Amino acid sequence: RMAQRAEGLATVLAIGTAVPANCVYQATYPDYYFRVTKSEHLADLKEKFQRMCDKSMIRKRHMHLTEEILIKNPKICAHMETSLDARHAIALVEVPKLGQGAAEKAIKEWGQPLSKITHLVFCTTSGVDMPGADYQLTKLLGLSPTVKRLMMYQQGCFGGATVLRLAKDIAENNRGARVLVVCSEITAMAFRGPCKSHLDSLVGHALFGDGAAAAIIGADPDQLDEQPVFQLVSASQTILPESEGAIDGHLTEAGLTIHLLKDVPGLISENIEQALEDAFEPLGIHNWNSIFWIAHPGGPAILDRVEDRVGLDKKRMRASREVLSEYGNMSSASVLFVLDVMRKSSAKDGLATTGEGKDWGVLFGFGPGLTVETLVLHSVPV
Amino acid sequence: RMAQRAEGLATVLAIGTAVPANCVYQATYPDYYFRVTKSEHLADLKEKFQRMCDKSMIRKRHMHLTEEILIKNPKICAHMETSLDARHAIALVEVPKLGQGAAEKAIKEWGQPLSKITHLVFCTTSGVDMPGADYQLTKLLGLSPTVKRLMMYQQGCFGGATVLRLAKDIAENNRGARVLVVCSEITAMAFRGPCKSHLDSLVGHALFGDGAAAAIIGADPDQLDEQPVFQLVSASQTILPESEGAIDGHLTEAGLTIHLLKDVPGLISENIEQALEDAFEPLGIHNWNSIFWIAHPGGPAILDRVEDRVGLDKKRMRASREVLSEYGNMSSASVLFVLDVMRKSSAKDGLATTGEGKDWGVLFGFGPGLTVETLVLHSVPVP
Ligand SMILES: CC(C)(COP(=O)(O)OP(=O)(O)OC[C@H]1O[C@@H](n2cnc3c(N)ncnc32)[C@H](O)[C@@H]1OP(=O)(O)O)[C@@H](O)C(=O)NCCC(=O)NCCS
Ligand SMILES: CC(C)(COP(=O)(O)OP(=O)(O)OC[C@H]1O[C@@H](n2cnc3c(N)ncnc32)[C@H](O)[C@@H]1OP(=O)(O)O)[C@@H](O)C(=O)NCCC(=O)NCCS
Ligand SMILES: O=C1C[C@@H](c2ccc(O)c(O)c2)Oc2cc(O)cc(O)c21
Ligand SMILES: O=C1C[C@@H](c2ccc(O)c(O)c2)Oc2cc(O)cc(O)c21
Repeated sequence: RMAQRAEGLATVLAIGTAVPANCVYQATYPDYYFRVTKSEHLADLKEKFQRMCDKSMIRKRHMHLTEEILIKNPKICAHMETSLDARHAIALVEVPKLGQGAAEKAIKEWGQPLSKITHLVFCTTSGVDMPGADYQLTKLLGLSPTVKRLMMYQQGCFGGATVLRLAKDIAENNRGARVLVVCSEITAMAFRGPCKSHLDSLVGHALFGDGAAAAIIGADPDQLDEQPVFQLVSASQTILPESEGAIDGHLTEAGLTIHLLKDVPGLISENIEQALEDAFEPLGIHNWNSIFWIAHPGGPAILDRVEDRVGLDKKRMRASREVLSEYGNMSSASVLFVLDVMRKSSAKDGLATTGEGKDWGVLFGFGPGLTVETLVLHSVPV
Repeated sequence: RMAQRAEGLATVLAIGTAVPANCVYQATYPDYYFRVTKSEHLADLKEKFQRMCDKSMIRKRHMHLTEEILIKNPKICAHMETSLDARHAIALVEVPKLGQGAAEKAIKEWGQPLSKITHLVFCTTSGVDMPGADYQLTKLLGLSPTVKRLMMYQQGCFGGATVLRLAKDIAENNRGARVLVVCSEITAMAFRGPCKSHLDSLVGHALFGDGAAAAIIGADPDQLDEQPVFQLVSASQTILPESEGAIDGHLTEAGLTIHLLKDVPGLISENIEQALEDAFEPLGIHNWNSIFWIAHPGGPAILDRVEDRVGLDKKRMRASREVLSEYGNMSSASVLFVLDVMRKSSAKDGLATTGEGKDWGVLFGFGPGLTVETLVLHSVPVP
């Protein structure tokens, strides 16, 4: 046992990302969306959608779904028609394929042979199948058949935090263990026509985009061969009081359907300081401007209300807001995009650490429950 | 870090199980199945199904699905009609509820307060939802809102092995950590009428039953308060060569569909010796009759072919075959039923350990990939 376990902290050794090539600009999206769903006669609905897109703080999203795919699948353009099989035909292929894109880039940065990967954690909100996307990606990359797999299906936007909590325990309990984590999301599971009865669906079509992110996680990194980017210090999870039904996601005959309440920004902002204190008081840290921030960019209102309630300088949420701006909400993938933006912008602006010159960092995932996942991170020098 | 980690091996401290009260005897099942699915005109198919049930070595299965629910959901009795929403309406409620049945029993055996549960791992092959069955069970039991949850959806028959591998890393890496693992399966997601084009579906309807199992796992058990049942020593996983497509499961508009190939018993039995060697060589163990066996009772053919290829005395597979006989194939839940049957029958037969008087044990999960999961277990003494 004592020799079978690793000594040091789980560490991010590499981060890769990938998006579908197809790029849709938010400025023109209300016109595109109402046109391709043949709903331009719903003028009030379109005006309401225009206001959502205008306040979204999203410049662009990447989307596998094109007009050509939508023309060949009219049932996906309707609001609530039988479409799961046509959606699965796309997503069961594209999720592992996008995850392969991200995984290759993480593996290239890491630079070790594929044989060294002992574990794979695959996380999606975008379809389910047996064998899983974990199997499909093992085959796509040529991992060892003895790779130990965890397939995290139907996770939602805290899935990015969940895979790091998982990778943490695996890497730290297994000497030599190197964990590939991959989060991959394709909105083709959820894309539908607008309807006046489901205004929360409209909000989802303003925010959700496609992407995948991959990291290599290991404890006791090699001095010459491996380059630490972040350390994973602790992982917590909580269900917020009075939050029942705030975020529901159903996999139906009509595909993936979302049920968002307007209260979500309020519920998270009202509970975030208790989450900070439970994570940081044991480390004697109390100044929320003295830590770097990896906040799941769920939407501008979440970031705004957390920033306001906690008292953050605008710089703290910059990396989260860049991911929201450049990619939208990519569910489980987003927080790894934020981590990657933060370490790259920190090096480019010649700061002292991978976390904007600070030592300690917080990573937040938010999703159904309502669930808040809190990870304490530690930066490494540049 | 050296402070936040536990010292000893992840240990099973309690096991509870639960099944739907509705009990379907296999002897009469061909008549029930062909009748409730209004398929009595398919005489050849029914004769083939009669032979499958007769060779199944299953005496009974528990099924949430009753005739009354089938009459109110005709689309589920068809082979391949749009039915996912009706299936989900049953399974998204009954999976957590059956898991709560098993979890309550494990928690009663354990005897510690619910507040001591730090982590929950929920596994199913029976429907998906957000929030998950993990959330629903947290609510049903009244676990702490700070419980750290892993929701293992669409896992298949190796899920029972997977949750123990997960609990092992969590319990050993987190001082004080007590992990509730729950596997819960409801065949309402998969139940359908027979079709001459899908004979593997027929095999499923002969073997799969409903059930849930729960265990409490922790490292460094408390000397006065907690009594170990098994230790989790190692966990391995492999994709068998030349096995692509052997076991597929699709969640469709028509519910969960299975795609089994006849080679499955062959593929597993041909690779099991290498899996035993990879797990036990490092411990210097070579005699497969000197260890206790927790084999996923996927079907009589898998147990028969492994027993023959490995050279096992009939005694080794007794606990696996009892679970098959008394419950059928309960997917991810089955191996925990087998662990529970082994420790209970070992105490009843006044044997020296929880593993039929042996010290070392092997637990196998099998499922899509084709994936074989191999855990080394260690028994504990029995007074
Ligand atoms: C939608 C959003 C991007 C812009 O809205 P905003 O900054 O609050 O500005 P407004 O109040 O002008 O809202 C614009 C429109 O969206 C509507 N809206 C916002 N959230 C909504 C919700 N959950 N359900 C329904 N409508 C909603 C408003 O009613 C308004 O419609 P109207 O102008 O026709 O009355 C912002 O509300 C947001 O960040 N919310 C989503 C956060 C969230 O729930 N994330 C989920 C992660 S799973
Ligand atoms: C189903 C089972 C109980 C039948 O008993 P058996 O000893 O194989 O007996 P038989 O070979 O006579 O099988 C009975 C019938 O089932 C058919 N059958 C068996 N496996 C089949 C499969 N995978 N697909 C289609 N038909 C199958 C046989 O061809 C035969 O049809 P017939 O009687 O008209 O000739 C047995 O095959 C079994 O245990 N299967 C292994 C379990 C499995 O593959 N899945 C595990 C769950 S993941
Ligand atoms: O309902 C959903 C949609 C889902 C999603 C799917 C595919 C994507 O590419 C994507 O960006 C998002 O995201 C969700 C995330 C949640 O936290 C809750 C949900 O209900 C949903
Ligand atoms: O397709 C399936 C069915 C599934 C199952 C669901 C619900 C139950 O109660 C149950 O006992 C089984 O079991 C499977 C197990 C597998 O390993 C693969 C599958 O495709 C399936």
